[PDB]
Amino acid sequence: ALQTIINARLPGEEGLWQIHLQDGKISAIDAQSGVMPITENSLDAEQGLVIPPFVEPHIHLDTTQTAGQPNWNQSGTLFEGIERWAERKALLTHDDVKQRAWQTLKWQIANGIQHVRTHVDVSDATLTALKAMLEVKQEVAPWIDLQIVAFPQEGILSYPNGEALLEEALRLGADVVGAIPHFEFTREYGVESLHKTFALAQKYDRLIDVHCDEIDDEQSRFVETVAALAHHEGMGARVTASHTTAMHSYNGAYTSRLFRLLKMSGINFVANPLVNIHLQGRFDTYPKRRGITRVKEMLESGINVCFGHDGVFDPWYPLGTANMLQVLHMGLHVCQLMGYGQINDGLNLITHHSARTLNLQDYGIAAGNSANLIILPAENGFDALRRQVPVRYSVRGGKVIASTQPAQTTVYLEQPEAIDYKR
Amino acid sequence: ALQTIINARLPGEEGLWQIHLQDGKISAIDAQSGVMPITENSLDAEQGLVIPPFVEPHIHLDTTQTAGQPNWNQSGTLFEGIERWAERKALLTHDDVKQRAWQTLKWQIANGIQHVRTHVDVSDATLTALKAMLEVKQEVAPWIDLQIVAFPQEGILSYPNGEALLEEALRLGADVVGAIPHFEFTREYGVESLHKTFALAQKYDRLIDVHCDEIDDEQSRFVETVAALAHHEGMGARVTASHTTAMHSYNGAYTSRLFRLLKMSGINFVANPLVNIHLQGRFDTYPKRRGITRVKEMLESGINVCFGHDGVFDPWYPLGTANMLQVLHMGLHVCQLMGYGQINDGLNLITHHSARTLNLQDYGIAAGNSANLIILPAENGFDALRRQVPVRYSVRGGKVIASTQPAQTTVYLEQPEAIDYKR
Ligand SMILES: [Fe+3]
Ligand SMILES: [Fe+3]
Ligand SMILES: [Mg+2]
Ligand SMILES: [Mg+2]
Repeated sequence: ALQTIINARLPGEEGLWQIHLQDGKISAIDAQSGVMPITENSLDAEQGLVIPPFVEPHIHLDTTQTAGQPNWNQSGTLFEGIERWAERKALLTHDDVKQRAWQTLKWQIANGIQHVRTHVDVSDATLTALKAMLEVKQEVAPWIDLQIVAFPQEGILSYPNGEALLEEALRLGADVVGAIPHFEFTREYGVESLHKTFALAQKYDRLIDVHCDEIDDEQSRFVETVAALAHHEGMGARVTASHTTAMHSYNGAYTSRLFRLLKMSGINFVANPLVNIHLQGRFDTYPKRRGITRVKEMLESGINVCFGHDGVFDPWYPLGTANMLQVLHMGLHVCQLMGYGQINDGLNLITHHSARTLNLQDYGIAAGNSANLIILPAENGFDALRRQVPVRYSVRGGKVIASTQPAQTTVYLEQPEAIDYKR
Repeated sequence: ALQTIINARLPGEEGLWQIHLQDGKISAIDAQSGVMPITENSLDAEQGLVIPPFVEPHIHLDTTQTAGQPNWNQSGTLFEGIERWAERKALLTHDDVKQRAWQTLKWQIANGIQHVRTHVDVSDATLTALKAMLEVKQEVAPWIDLQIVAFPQEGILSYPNGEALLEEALRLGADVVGAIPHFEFTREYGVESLHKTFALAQKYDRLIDVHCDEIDDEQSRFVETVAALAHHEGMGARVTASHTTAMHSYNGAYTSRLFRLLKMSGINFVANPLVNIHLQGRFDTYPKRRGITRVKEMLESGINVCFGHDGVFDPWYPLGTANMLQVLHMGLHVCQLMGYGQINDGLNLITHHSARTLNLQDYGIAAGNSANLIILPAENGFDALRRQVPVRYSVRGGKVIASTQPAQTTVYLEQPEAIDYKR
């Protein structure tokens, strides 16, 4: 079994490092003064970057892989997506959900993602997708720690037996309580739904992840209730507000007042760049707003924010290969986090910040932690992002669970020349 | 030498096709009723997509590869970019320009780009970068047909001897006359600069490519003069308006009136998604506009529009690997061209539409044309875009000038499994 990871670069650290492994855990981390020779039981990072696993804090594995079945969304609109999904009703079965979820999960494993939080629609009396996902969670456990959010897609108070179904999902094992206040019939139902969500989270000792203010409505401010209730219960770490795209449209004065509460509350924020740029701003003509939450300001204020892919190859987001560096690339551009350091530190948005969002207790390259880490064939975060590098090796429990042999490009000039896109 | 390309898929066509080659040209194109066997002198597209070469209609090879030299742009702003570039003055020499231009050109060759239009700053009495680029043009000719735009970066009327230098650049061989009306001191200088630009283009029989209205100013309407002068001279095909980001902020009534002229004029438009999303909207707080020109509406109106990378690894755009599918990916998202067909037809924005913009006379998979084509290991444009596939083979004059052996990804579950990110 692997005993050491050598010649590793670490974000924010100078030089090369050696990571000693023992019994599936990291036993020690020592600096090197030069390049170490490879040997049996040693995985050579070859001066590449070693980081804890990529994390997917927000994805919908119950709808993934269905784009084009039976028809494609030609307009690319949310409205048509709903219609196209409805046309696939007959195919939505236990086995179908498991098959599609597993397909995307395999892409995630290949992409060095070892932690995934999937929302699952529980506005379904049969709870078909949930029962399927609970089995998938057990099956994929050796490679990915999957969290399931009981997501009341049609509302808690605005859907028949919505609250009862949400609680049933928790009784069946869902890890996180979801909500969607801006989709409830009224602002009052929205606020009330959050009180019910928090009550359930405290009753069952579960995390919370709200689809919060995902709308270009400057009056959608459910985020303040999410943060206030978290602060009141002293449970910020266990709470997440997903999307908050409405924040992109708030006036600056309210946002400034709100930020004090956001920081004090300690709650987490998830932005989903690929989907947000696609679905937001659809009611604008020109100019058209970007519609992503205030990521840059959150980072400047020390508020934990991270990036999710949200949808993969489905009616609402037709693209994706479940690649976090791709999600990061889009987020850095749309959020204008384009300074060298901002780009280089970008990896935090798809690693450490996301681990905090999932309230992970065993994450990071540190002595005592499980030997879960990935190797990127790049010098630093900037380089990894610029070249959209694959994951050379993914290690879990001290064992390699995925590897990618990089593409080899050659140009035939007066003589053949290898091209690696580095200067 | 290669005599045939077999098992090729073609955009907009059903089935597989065989492309016969002779004397460096395409002699015939025949449909296949099934898969053909490989053989000596046959390049197997393996049911991948075959298209004419990718095109880079707008890049600055004189500034490429300088990011971080001597210091990095930490804010990521245009302002700091100017300062960082100024700090590298001592390194700007003939050989330096040639070295950096060639580095990016090699990345472009590796990425199946056989046609490139580079702007070169001619607001320099020594015309250092231009003299260097003219040599590069000759040197890279076997692999890339390079067009040079004499770009008066500091203005024609607003810079000492600006007009004389612009004309000198044409007398030295620049292929295209550039301008930048919104950067001139006054609106009047802006309009006058365009009359001078058109007069020079007609005097020397050159193309025109104006950095046009690249500013979030709803009053920057130099595009109407570019189109009107083109229509008056009956030279629309030879004219291009780059950027036109101001159009993102125009009221709809003026835009509707303007579009009639744009269509009648026949001029070309270049949008630069990666840079536009980064540099535009910088004076907005929240909400923040996207700042890309009206690509979707242009396509719906039959106005030729295409995508350029603009900057690669420089003070103003720190990222990039000169990859057109990456540029396309950003453009489809920001312009909300996310319907299945819109994404699939996206390849036109980086192939045929760009060829028209460069006024290319030998481009396309058609009998009689030079055997210049590339092979993508994908089923169609949608698939190529979604998976960000590399160029498997680039063929020029019937000879392979670049090839990429795809990355190989494996996940180790109960058994090893190859992952290709296809469902
Ligand atoms: Fe979601
Ligand atoms: Fe430019
Ligand atoms: Mg959603
Ligand atoms: Mg520019």
